[PDB]
Amino acid sequence: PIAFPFPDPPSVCELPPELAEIRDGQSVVEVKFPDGISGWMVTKHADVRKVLVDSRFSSKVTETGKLMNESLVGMDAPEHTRLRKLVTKAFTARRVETLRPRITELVGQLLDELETLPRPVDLVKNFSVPLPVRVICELLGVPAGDQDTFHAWSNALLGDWQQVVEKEAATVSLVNYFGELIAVKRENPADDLISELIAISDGDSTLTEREIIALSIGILSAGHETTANQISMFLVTLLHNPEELDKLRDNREAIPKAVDELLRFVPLTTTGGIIPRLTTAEVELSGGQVLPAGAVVLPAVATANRDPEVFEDGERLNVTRENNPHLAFGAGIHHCLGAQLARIELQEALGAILDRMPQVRLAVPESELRLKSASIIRGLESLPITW
Ligand code: HEM
Ligand SMILES: [K+]
Ligand SMILES: [K+]
Repeated sequence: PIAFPFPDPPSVCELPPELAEIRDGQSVVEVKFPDGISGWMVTKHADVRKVLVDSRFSSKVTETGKLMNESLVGMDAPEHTRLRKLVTKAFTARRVETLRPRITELVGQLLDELETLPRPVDLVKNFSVPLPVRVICELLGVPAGDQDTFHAWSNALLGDWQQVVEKEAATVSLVNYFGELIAVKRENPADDLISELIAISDGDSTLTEREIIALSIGILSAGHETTANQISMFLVTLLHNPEELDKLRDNREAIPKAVDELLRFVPLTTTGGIIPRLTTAEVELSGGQVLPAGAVVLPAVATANRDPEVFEDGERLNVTRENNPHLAFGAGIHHCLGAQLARIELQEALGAILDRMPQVRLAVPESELRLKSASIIRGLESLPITW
């Protein structure tokens, strides 16, 4: 077995070279984690998708611990089926699409603030970290008067492992905050997700208040650090590929395809941020490998998203790519609930940056940039820019 996680490459713009070497040779390999558990990794686009779509792979694994047990992402059917069907009574494509104008305003506000800071200015702290929380607040219905405090909580959640106590205490505050917000929204409902969910809960469905709380925090948690890290990594990738970036410069029509190309090419982790699945029966894969029952299986999204069988010239960035069946939002029943909302946030963020800061560049050499050591997601410590 080879050791997983692989070494981090010198450059934030490279993936571990062992991924492509596996994908393109042995394909499915055994790995060994640092705690000595042994697993399997699959790398081809067909195997990764199978691992996410097939019924034989299970996701089932303090306030923090309870919430993890209550989150969609750790559930299997039938519990997962029920909860998702309850949440999507309110979390709809219509709700998300109709938020686009407010997302655009929130992006503009943050850029209005950014452009008055001393320069060069860190994009991470001053834009990428706060934007996904603003958007989540707007979706959920957290009022602006609660937002400074809500940011402080959210940001405490992103700590290290070195701060288990900070994070647990932030989680506790968020849990009591959302209980109070439910009573305010029951009395004065508004156009937001919590108001609708409460109305569903108060009607005849079995949706509970606690489930509303667990949904709210699960959305925060799924959608803050992911989106945050991707905004900054996307900008770096684009800058590293100036002929791709030029195709976008006065051409906001091209932004949606570019975002999907960036999602494909700039991964959250080796597995797209997806926790290894557990097989519940043996499973035959596209190449004839049969994964055994009871096995921990890593779906290598990052490399499947460059599989030369599905993506032409897949190890390079092409922001014009039309044919892009990427797995960055997963597939099957756990397919990212926020997939459309995330696309909208990244589209609006990137289109505005390029519109407003068309000469944006890095204020340090790209070799000086580095991924945070102590993060579960691939993300920059800082991103010093000027324009
Ligand atoms: C670039 C931003 C994002 C990426 C790349 C991302 C990716 C993913 C992936 C790969 C999964 C599947 C996990 C699995 O199969 O185990 C997932 C699940 C989830 N996503 Fe996202 N996501 C992002 C943003 C968001 C946002 C903004 C929200 C806000 C709603 C969100 C809400 C969730 C939820 C609730 C789940 C669990 C769905 C379920 O288990 O049924 N995500 N996401
Ligand atoms: K790795
Ligand atoms: K959830």
